[PDB]
Amino acid sequence: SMSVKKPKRDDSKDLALCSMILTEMETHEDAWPFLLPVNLKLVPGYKKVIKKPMDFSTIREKLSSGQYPNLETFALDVRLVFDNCETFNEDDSDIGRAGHNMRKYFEKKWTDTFK
Repeated sequence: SMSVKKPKRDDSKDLALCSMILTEMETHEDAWPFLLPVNLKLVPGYKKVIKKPMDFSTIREKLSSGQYPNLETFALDVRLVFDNCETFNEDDSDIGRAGHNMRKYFEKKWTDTFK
């Protein structure tokens, strides 16, 4: 509350560390469905159904330009990529499996770097 604060957690390395995670997600062999925005002219139903499209290149641009206020807003966009994937793709598809794999990969790196 006013003039009452928990001890200050060092957040000075968060930007660098989220960049490193994002690099590791970019270079994963199952990243290909997620590297670029889904083409809303060429994929029927995407535009109407997926209200907030997100992809790794869009996260990279937001990261590089100071549009994440804190590490939690960064994680929310990463998770959004996988939540969108599950909304649109059957579990038993190459893309559906890719999304589950990448979400696992992310959540481990997140826990190991920050928890």
